[PDB]
Amino acid sequence: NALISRVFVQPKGDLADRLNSRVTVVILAVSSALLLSSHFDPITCWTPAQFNAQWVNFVNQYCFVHGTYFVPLDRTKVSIQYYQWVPYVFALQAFLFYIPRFIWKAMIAYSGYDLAAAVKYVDRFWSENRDKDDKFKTRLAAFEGRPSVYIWDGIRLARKKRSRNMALFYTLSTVWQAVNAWIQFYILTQLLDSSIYTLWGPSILGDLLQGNDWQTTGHFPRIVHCDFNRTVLCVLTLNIYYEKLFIFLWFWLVFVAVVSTVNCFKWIYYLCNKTKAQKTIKNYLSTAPIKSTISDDQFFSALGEDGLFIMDQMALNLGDIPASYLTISMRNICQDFI
Amino acid sequence: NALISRVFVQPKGDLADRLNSRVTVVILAVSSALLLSSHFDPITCWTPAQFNAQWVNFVNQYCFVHGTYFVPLDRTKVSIQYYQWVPYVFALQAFLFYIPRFIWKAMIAYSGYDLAAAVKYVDRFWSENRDKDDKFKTRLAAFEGRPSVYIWDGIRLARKKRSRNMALFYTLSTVWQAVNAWIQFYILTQLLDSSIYTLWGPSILGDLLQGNDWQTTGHFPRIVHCDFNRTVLCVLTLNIYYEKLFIFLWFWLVFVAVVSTVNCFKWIYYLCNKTKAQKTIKNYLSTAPIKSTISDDQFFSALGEDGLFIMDQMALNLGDIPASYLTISMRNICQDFI
Amino acid sequence: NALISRVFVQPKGDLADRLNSRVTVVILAVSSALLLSSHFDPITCWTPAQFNAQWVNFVNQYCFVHGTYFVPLDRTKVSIQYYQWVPYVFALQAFLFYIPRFIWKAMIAYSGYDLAAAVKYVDRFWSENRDKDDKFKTRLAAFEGRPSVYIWDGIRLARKKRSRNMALFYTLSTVWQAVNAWIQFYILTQLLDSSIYTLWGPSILGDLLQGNDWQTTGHFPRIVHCDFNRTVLCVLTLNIYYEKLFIFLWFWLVFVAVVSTVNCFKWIYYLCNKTKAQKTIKNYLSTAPIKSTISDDQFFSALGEDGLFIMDQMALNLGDIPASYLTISMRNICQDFI
Amino acid sequence: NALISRVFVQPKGDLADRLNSRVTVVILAVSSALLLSSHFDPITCWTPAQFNAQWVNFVNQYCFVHGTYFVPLDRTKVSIQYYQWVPYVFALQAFLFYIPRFIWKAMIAYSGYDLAAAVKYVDRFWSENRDKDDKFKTRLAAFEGRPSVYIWDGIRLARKKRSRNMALFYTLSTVWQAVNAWIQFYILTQLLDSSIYTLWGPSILGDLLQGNDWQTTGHFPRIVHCDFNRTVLCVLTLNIYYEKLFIFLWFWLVFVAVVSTVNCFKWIYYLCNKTKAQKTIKNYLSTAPIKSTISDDQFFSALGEDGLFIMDQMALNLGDIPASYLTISMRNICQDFI
Amino acid sequence: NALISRVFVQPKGDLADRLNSRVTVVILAVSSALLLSSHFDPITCWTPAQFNAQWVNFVNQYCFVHGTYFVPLDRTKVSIQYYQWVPYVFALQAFLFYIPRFIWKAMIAYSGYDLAAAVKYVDRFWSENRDKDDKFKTRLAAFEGRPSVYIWDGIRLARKKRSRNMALFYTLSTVWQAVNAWIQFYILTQLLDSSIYTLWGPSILGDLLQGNDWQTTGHFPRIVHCDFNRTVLCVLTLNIYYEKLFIFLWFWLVFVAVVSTVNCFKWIYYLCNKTKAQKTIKNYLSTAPIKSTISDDQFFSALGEDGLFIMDQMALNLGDIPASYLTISMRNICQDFI
Amino acid sequence: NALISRVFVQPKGDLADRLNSRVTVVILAVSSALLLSSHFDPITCWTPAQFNAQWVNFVNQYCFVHGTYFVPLDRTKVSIQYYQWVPYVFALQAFLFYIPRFIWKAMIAYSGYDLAAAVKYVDRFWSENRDKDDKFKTRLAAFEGRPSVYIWDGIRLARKKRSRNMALFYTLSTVWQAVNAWIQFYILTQLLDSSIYTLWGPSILGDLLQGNDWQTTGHFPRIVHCDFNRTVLCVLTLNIYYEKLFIFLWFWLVFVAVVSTVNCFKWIYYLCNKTKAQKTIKNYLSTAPIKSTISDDQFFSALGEDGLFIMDQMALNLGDIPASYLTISMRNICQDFI
Repeated sequence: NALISRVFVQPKGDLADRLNSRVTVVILAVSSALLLSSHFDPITCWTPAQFNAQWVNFVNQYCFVHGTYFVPLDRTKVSIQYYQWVPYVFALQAFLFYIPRFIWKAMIAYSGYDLAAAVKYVDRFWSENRDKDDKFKTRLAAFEGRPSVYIWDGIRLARKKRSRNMALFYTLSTVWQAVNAWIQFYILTQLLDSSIYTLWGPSILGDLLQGNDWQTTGHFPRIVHCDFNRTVLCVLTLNIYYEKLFIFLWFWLVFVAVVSTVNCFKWIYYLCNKTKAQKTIKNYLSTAPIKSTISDDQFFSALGEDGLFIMDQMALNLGDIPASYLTISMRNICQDFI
Repeated sequence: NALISRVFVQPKGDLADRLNSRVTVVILAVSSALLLSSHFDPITCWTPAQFNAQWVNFVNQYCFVHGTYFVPLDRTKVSIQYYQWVPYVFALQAFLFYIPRFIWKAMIAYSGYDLAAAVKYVDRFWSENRDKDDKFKTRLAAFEGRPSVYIWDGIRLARKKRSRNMALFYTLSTVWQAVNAWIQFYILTQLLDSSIYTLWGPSILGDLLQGNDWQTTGHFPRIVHCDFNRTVLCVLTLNIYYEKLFIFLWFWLVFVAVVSTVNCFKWIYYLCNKTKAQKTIKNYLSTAPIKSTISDDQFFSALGEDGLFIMDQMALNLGDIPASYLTISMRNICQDFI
Repeated sequence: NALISRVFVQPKGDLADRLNSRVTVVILAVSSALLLSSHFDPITCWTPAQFNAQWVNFVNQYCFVHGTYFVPLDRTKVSIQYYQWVPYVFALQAFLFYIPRFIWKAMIAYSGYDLAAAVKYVDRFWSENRDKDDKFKTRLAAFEGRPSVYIWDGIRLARKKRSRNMALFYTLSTVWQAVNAWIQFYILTQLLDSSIYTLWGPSILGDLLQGNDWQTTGHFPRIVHCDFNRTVLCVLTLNIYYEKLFIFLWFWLVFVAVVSTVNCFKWIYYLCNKTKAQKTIKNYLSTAPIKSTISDDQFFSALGEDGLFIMDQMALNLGDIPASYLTISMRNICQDFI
Repeated sequence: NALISRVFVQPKGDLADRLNSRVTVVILAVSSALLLSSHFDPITCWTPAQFNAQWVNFVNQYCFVHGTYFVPLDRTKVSIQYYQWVPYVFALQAFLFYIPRFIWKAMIAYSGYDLAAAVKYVDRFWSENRDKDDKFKTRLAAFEGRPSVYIWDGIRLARKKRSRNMALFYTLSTVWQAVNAWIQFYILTQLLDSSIYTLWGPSILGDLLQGNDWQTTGHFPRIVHCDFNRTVLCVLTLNIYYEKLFIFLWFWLVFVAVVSTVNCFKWIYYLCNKTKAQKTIKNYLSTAPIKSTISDDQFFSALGEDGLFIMDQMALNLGDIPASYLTISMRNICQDFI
Repeated sequence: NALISRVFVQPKGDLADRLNSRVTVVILAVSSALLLSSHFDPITCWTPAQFNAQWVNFVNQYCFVHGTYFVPLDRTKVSIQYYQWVPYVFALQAFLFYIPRFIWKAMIAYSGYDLAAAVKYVDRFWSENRDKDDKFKTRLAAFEGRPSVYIWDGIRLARKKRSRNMALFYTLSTVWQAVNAWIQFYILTQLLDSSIYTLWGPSILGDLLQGNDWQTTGHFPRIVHCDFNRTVLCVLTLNIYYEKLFIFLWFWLVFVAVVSTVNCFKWIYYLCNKTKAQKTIKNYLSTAPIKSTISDDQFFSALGEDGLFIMDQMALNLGDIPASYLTISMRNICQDFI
Repeated sequence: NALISRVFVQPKGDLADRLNSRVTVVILAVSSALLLSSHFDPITCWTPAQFNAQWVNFVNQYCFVHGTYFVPLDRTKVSIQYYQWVPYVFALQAFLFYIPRFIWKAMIAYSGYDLAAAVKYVDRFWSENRDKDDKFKTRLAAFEGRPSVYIWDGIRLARKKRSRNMALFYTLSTVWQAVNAWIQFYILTQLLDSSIYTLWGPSILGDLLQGNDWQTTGHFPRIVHCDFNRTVLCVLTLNIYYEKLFIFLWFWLVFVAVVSTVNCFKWIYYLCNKTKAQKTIKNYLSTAPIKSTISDDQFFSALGEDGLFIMDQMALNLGDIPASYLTISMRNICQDFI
């Protein structure tokens, strides 16, 4: 519960359902650690001649490492062996699922504007004096003094260092996310042999919901024979788990794809439109009863390079009410800039 | 006790008996984790020829994975095999029971008004200065200053973002809840074979309360034979649990349905009536001895879009006394809005 | 989790992806501790004559310590023995990966200016009064009083003790880092025999993705024979792990090289250019609206010996916003020095 | 992790790489505790007649305690027995490595001036009011009042008790350190027999990097015979560790010697020169812009007996910046002494 | 680690290397608890007739409790039996080593002046206001007010109760310490038989460093025969420890003697001289620049009965600087006494 | 370590070496719990016919519960059986050793003056404001106000309730203590048979220090025969402990007697003399330089009934300095009483 906490609870990225990669890592790591641990008896074999308890402890290993085969109980083309495949390809899947978070962190470090620190700053500020009755009716000026100047200084200091298209870097991160999810699903498809039957939810379920476990479908057995060179049959207790999770995992994996690529398009149409991207800010700026000097045009031209993305991240992490105040205050203070 | 706490105690949704899904998840997960753990000897078989202690450790597995059959002790149509069925279909039931909470959270995030944060805010406010003697006779103005403005700013900021029918989203969540419960019950009905006898509380109990365990009812055995191809009988110690909980679980499961669909209708009649939906608010507004300027008509027209649902959620979570104050104060401050 | 915390979380060096050595140490130590612990049955052998359970517990050891051999199942040149090699050469790799951090710490102690203490000082200062509203509009003078004088006194006190080329010592540390990484990769290449086949990612993968496990590629077996002098075959359960991580580790190891040598060049071009090295400082000094007396020429001539490197370390560890203030203040106070 | 903490983390001696003795103690104690614990099967023997499981549990002990021998597989002069030697001589090495710290502590107690208390005092003082903004511009007078008078009173009180050559006692401690390291290395050289081959890194490695494990080099075997009086062979699983650490330890041990004797010379040239020993103090005294009354000659004649060594210890433990202040203040206050 | 802490860390007697008794207790208790615990197989015997696993579990006990004998492998005079001797005589040694601390505590309680309380009082006082800047320039008067009056009241109150020769009681305690150490060493000498060979470091080492383990020296065997009445040989795995610590312990034990008897003489010459006993006090009283009224003669005549010993204990426990202040203040206040 | 703490550390009775009963309870309880736990194999027997591993597990019990006998190896009068005796008579000894503390507590509760509460009160008072510099020069009046009035009110309130001879009750408790110790020693003497040899330190040691273990002294054997009715010998591994502690315990037990009866006489001579009982008080009252009005005669006549014993208890628990103040203050305030 400590490593899962290290990967899930302790780091704070509250992205829009992009904690699905962070939870997929946990799911696949749990699977890969619970499979090869052998439920601490994967396979047990029987040769009806004699058993000095030292034949069995060896022939088990032999039929495990050396491939087995299967025949319908009534031709040996079905040579089932995917035990050197799965319990490690799953860990590899977990690692390739975690990669894009590292890519995005490194990319934001290259962009030159530490976003996580700014989010945490506005967060502990909004949680520090949300309860001060005295500093609540001066709420606008309150947000004007302390944090707004900080965010603005960060903007000034980043604008001169490779930070005018941070949204471009982010949308590249998310398109990488989507392509990664599709590649993981495709690899899962060809996991068994890519020449013997390939698995996927609907077909295997529909077959399984007609009473076709293995005695009539052949594929996916649980009683397999292994030869011996100088035939012995045995029960393969592990297959009773694999399919009973492949049918699950497959479905779930598809879900991730469907929830990532869509999240890609929302983050590309944005980069294409640039006239409805400013809709949330233009909405926030219609709540202050001051309307003093600045028009939203010059405000955006002084802000619209990167400030839009940072304001979106603020509105996504902190909520909305503690973001409208921030943006209206940043409009108030943006006097001596443009 | 840590994961059950993660799922039950730590997140705070105090909905009206909709913690029944949150407790059903725990019940079914405990069942599915205690079954396949094998009470850490599911089945033990006996072939009265010889026992080198290496026949038994294998024939157990063989008769477990390969289906068995049963005959009344006096024809082989009863081929009992539901061990690849239950201990995983239960975990799947648990997951589909947990889904609707995720649906509702995502839906409220799409609606554009973080309700949980608002509830927690009014909660820690009402628990902060419930004990301040000085700020208790100024109770009305107290609720007027700090939290009422917050809730109202949230309303203003959400009204311009896809939030005018939050009650519609919520009633869709609850109708999904009801349909989900009925589907889980139906799946439980067809769990054994859907062609061999199907189970349900009253019949199996009435049969069990006449002395019809298996020696005369046939179905649900505990001493079954398994063949062997190149017959051996054995005791099936697991069946002594399954029915002894199916009779229970079934009943309990029905309960959930009966307590969810009714909770659906209460949350649909509401959406249909819109003249008794305002009854709690109209009742609260008959306790302040001020009756200053606003009539309940204009107050509702400025509020009745979403404010009704949020006030109901407040009255449901925080109690009632710390909600009448909130609503009377929100009426007091609603001067410069409509 | 305590020793990994001692090596990773507790000491605070936040260098630019030079925590890759600090994480490689953990990876290789985990590998070397999980291999020789024998997954607490590396090899199990079978001599089809008799087994009093005291032949096996000895012949295992004999075939383990004494080298085995392998033949394709259809000449004995393949004498596989790398069990006295790997699980200790990995620990040695971990130690040689950790060395450069020790080299750099000793080198900075010889240079005569404790950098870690200065970083921690500016850190706890910037985290002490980042929240003081009163001492935030006096931010420039705030950084002028307390920490700037400290950093400047350190500069004065080090300038007279073998500290004018601290950047030279650091770039020597990083070139040692790069050469070390390349040497570790090269040693990994020749790990098996350097006369029998040598391993490397692309070839072994491409062979493994055509169905060439060992039955047709010969090398990397899992069923090997061992002789006996006064032949017995056996299964080598350990090989099913080694390759399944060598293919991984190899790749990862290459990554380190590619991410270290590049980090070397960035830290050499710097030492060669000395006109774009001053780019970050010249950028920071274009944000204060004072422009009082000092030109960047004399400022650098009073600072450019070591101050550049220390300012870079500050900007790298603390972020950027709490570094522009530091450097602009150090320019403000640098009146009575040159 | 508690005893290692007692010996390493809890006592605070931060000497210049003389924590190498403190870490060598840990290394050798870990080795000596992990060897004789038998990796909780050092040796297992085989007599191909019969095995009632009570011959083996005894003949193991017999061939372990009674010496074995070895012959190249093709004369009995190689009688390998170093199991009564190593796992205890290592603990003895650890103890003799720890001795010099005890010698130095007792010697400083005999000198009559508790140095550790003075260091801890200036440390908690410099860490108490390093953050007081008010008591930072009065920094010189601050160090003048509280701690400087303490150090000076200690000097006065020790000068009349066998403390005028504390540096002599310290350099004797360090020359003992060096001689001890060389003696430990020499003992390690003659550890096997001093008549049979003696081990040392380069030769044994160069032989091991040509494929000369034992089948052709004879020495260092792993399959040895033991006789029996009223021959049985056996595998010696322990040798697969010994060399695989002797090659390591040897190297590391040499390192200590090379890093101690050099540290001796730096601490003897000092005692010989007495004109560059005062270089750090003469450097510190060129940073205060006061230059009031005292010349460095009379200051040293009032201080140069022991104060030099104590100032060096301060500069070594606390850093440098909190030592220049101390020494300049001690010069300021040294008015009414000489 | 709790009982060792109870005996070592928790009680605070910081005597001059008289913590050697306190650490010897721990050493010998660890030895006596690790020996008779049998390394949780002391002796294992072999009778080459038959082994039903119930002969061995009994003949072991028989040859253990009943004495064995030894013959050089080529007369039975060497009847080795010291297993009923050592692992309990060691615990007895530990107890007799701890006794003198109890003697000294009881003796100081009979003397009528609780010294430990006075030491702890001056300790927590000197550690309370060592950091008060305000109460540091008034240091002399500070020590004059609070603690000096306490120590003086204790002196007054003890002088009338059997306390004028507390130093005599203490030197009796230390001479008992020395005699006890010599008696423990002598008992260790005669531990084996006092008629068969007696052990002592130099001879047994010099013999062991010539290759004389037992095959040629006879004494100290590890393969011994035991008879049986109505001969069976066996390996004595315990002897491989005993000598390998006797050689150590012996040496260490001698050390204690050499460090205790010398500590006796320093504490007797004192009691004999009474003119250099006052040297530390006469030295302390040459550091105050007041020299007001009292000469050291009358001061001693008012103090020199017991105050000398208490001042020595203070200077030994608390250090020296917080003792010179105490004694100079006690001279200042000693006006209205003599 | 929790029950030993409950009996030793947590309750605070610091009587003059009457913590010897409190530590004897622990010693004897540890012995009685470590004996009958069988060092978790007390006796193991051998019948040289056959051993199906089910004869031994029963004949052990038979020869254990049924008495054995012993013959010198060369008449059966020595029928050794004290295993139903010791490991429970020791626990009974522990209980009878603890009784007198209960007797004394009940007796002080019957006397009508809670002494423990008064001691704890003066203790936390003297430890509360021992460090208040301000309330230290007013020390006499300080003790006059708060605690002295409390002790005096307790005296007043007890004098009218069966409390004029509390010293008589206490000396009865201590004479019971002494008689109890002598009875425990006597019972230990007759522990074996009272007709067969009785044990006591000097004789058994002197015999054991001449080489008379059992082969020539007969008594105290370790190899005993047991008959069988429808002879088998066996080793009695438990005797190797019993004597090896009886020789110890005996000695220690004598010590308690010698240290208790003497403590009885000191507490009887007191009750007989009543003119040197007042010596400590008359000594304390010669330290205040006031000598105002009261003579020690009338003071004692107003106090000497019970106050003497309570003052002694104070001086014994709290030390002496915080008792002279108490008694001089109680003399000061004793104006309006007699």
